[PDB]
Amino acid sequence: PAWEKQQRKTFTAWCNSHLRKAGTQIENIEEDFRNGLKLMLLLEVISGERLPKPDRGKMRFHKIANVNKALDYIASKVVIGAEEIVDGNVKMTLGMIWTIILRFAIQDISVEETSAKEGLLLWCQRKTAPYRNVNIQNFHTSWKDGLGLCALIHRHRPDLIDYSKLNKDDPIGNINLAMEIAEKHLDIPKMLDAEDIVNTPKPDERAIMTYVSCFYHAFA
Repeated sequence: PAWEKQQRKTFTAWCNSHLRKAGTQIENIEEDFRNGLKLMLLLEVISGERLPKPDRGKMRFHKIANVNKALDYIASKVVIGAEEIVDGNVKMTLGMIWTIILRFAIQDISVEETSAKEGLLLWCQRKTAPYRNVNIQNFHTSWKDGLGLCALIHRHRPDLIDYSKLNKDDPIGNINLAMEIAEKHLDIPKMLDAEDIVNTPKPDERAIMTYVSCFYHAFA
């Protein structure tokens, strides 16, 4: 049930990490993409392609037309109705944004003949190989104690963190410490809530994949 809250936080932070490059931000993902304008902008920033010109009209049919420019573009890149987005359907909006994250942050990742989600997982497993207290098997329970994230940072930037000093006792601090370092030194905004991750039996993998993908791109 806490999945919506986790996706809202993380997907909003991810969107904002890109929209800032176009001079704007969103705040409330359940309403701020209704008119399609910032959704089109997001797609342009992350794809590097131009979309058709937006319609700044205020009525429903103007919004449908903008949202279609976005959905039709997405459909051209990936192997839902505009009304769902224009009507502020929360589940469908989060689903649409996951589609975008998966396509533009994750799909093109390729490591050892392994692509997309599976490729990002293999990369994480390769980079955390040296750490005996880490066992990445998935994008949920494997990341709960914060050591995985800390290890990703240490593997590339041992100047930024003393990994030996860490252990499983303080998962909340482990997660926050990684996020603080990433924000301060890797230009990666904080996209998770440490409390939610630790206190949920199975954290939301879409949220975790989103954040972890930012580390992949920072270090590539």
